Amino acid sequence: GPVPSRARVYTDVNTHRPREYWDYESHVVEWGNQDDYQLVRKLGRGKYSEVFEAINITNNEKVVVKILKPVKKKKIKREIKILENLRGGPNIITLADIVKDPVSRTPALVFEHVNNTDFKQLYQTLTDYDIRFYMYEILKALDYCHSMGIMHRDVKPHNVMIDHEHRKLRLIDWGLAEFYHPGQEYNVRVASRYFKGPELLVDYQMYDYSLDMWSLGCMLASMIFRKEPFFHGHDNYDQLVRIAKVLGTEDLYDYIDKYNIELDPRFNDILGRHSRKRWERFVHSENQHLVSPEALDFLDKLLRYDHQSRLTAREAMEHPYFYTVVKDQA
Ligand SMILES: O=C(CCC(=O)NCCc1ccc(Cl)c(Cl)c1)NCCCCNc1nc2cc(C(=O)O)ccc2c2cnccc12
Repeated sequence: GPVPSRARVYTDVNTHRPREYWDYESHVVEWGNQDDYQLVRKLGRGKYSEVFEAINITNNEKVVVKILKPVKKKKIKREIKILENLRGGPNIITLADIVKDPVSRTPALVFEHVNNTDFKQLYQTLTDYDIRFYMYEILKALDYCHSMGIMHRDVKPHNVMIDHEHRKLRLIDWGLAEFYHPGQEYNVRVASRYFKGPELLVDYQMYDYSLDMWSLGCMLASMIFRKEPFFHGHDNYDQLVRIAKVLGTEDLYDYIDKYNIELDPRFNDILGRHSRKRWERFVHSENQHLVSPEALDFLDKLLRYDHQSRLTAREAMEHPYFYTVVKDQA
């Protein structure tokens, strides 16, 4: 069978916690009344949720209401308990209330509101400093939740709020987040295609926090090269082909052989033979102003087949790419 794997940081933090910290299936939820909040308008819809701007009528504060589409009650307790465990952590969205509509009885989460910016205008004026500043802020949120025994598993642009007038960032949607336990085998059908780590695409199930750091590397690559998404695959299998055409196929096959992964019979005939590309091949006149040796060095250290050899959140925050943003934060 497959060769085991353990996270090389924060490996046992959940085992040293009280059982109730991670045993979310027995978390008792106190359901308030959604009639404390008046919905203003729809902000988005997903597989697992519809999200609304709303007003807290008690104090007129703008707020956000996520009405959960019908999932296993388990998964709702999971998201609540993760949100409750991370409350007050750096750049993690704050859960404000837990309610049920009194007529429909369906469960919903109330979150803090973030005054987002025109992202269309943001990505057309992005500076090199902006990318380094907000990458750093996302890393603060990942290192914290990782240190708290929790993988986000759905890191992607849609899940980063930014109030640029206030340089304020929040990591949202913890509905796929999960507790890390050494030796546990997780569902690979998580995250969005363009950000899925190779471990998800080859059905390696004993993955860990390092899955988030792949996803972060996909974000980095699309920003600095102005190509979104960076790996644009038609399906899950063509997703690994897109990656193979860049990271190369020697390395992917060492990865398979190292963890003794049984590769799908579909993949043999489509992965081919491909050289590892030099990152220069994705630089051009319209994106060079965001590319630098340190940027590329940091990106290359995030996008590794082998989850174990990618940078940890904390290692990432010590990379030279962030030297000037760390300085200015003092
Ligand atoms: O607008 C976007 C595009 C997000 C985007 O492109 N960002 C910039 C990426 C980026 C750019 C530059 C850099 Cl340099 C980097 Cl690194 C990254 N997506 C949101 C649509 C859904 C509805 N929005 C709200 N959903 C919530 C969901 C929850 C939850 O489920 O927990 C909690 C709270 C909220 C919430 C709170 N306040 C306001 C709105 C919402």
